[PDB]
Parts: sequence; C-alpha cells; structure tokens
Amino acid sequence: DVSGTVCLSALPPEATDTLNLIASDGPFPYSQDGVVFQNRESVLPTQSYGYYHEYTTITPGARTRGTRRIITGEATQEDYYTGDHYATFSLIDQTC
Repeated sequence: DVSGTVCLSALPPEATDTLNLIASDGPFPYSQDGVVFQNRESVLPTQSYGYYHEYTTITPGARTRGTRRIITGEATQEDYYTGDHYATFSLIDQTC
C-alpha cells in the first residue's frame, strides 16, 4: 500500500535532482538508474512488468546508493519516493 502523498518541496533536495534527470532521460549518476522496478512485494499497485522503473536519490556522504529512491510509474505524473529502501512509498506531488 502507498503511504499517502507528499510534496516534492517536503522531500530531500536530491529528490528534485532525481526528477530533473528523469525529465531529460539522464544521463544518470549510476548506469543502473532506469532499470525496471519489479514491485516484487506488491507494495505499489499491481501493473505489468516494465510499468515501474527505479532511480537513485543520492544520500549525502554515502559511499553506496543509500536507501532513497524514486520509482516512476508509466502514468502521467506518477512517481513514488522511498526513504527506507523499498519498505514504504509515498506518491510525489511535484505541484507543491
């Protein structure tokens, strides 16, 4: 289940960076950014394979990809933010 919606302005600034890169189709900091997100645990709504894709939201100071990500849905303006490594997701509202 999705844990509600959240304004983009309320998320870490890096989330905005991630969305800006997605808007230009990259290039991304990680060649892996853009791979399909399987939604294996069915936390997000059920969709066919390839409907979701994941991108890294950089965590300052981290040597690894960290726990923050933005998962895109193919629908218009459909983007999910997770800050706990895919445990929970919140729909991102870019209008606020």
